[PDB]
Amino acid sequence: KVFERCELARTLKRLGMDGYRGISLANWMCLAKWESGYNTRATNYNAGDRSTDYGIFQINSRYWCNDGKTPGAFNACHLSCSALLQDNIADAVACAKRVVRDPQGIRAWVAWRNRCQNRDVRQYVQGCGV
Repeated sequence: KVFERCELARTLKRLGMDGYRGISLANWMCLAKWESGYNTRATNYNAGDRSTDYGIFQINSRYWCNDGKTPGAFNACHLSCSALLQDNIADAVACAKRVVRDPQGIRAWVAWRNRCQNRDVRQYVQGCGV
């Protein structure tokens, strides 16, 4: 599914993402925007290290989900990477929360540092009623 901006903002809020571990909804929106264009079936194989990024937040298989084909990987979210390719983002949200419980927080995603960190992200949630 390709979410529309405000539709996604409310979906995330409903799933408890607003201010989760101090991360505003606008930040999560900026992440999803740059990671996948709000696309849940988005995928990216990393030929360099044999891992694959999955879903709306482009979560990596080396440490977060199991796809069975990434060498010496871990499954911190205890989910099949397939769960991150669903139209329903509940599982992706649970995993995204798992990611930020670690030291780096929202900084785990380099795209966030590149396109959201120290930026004006107010625009991502404006007019959405969140």
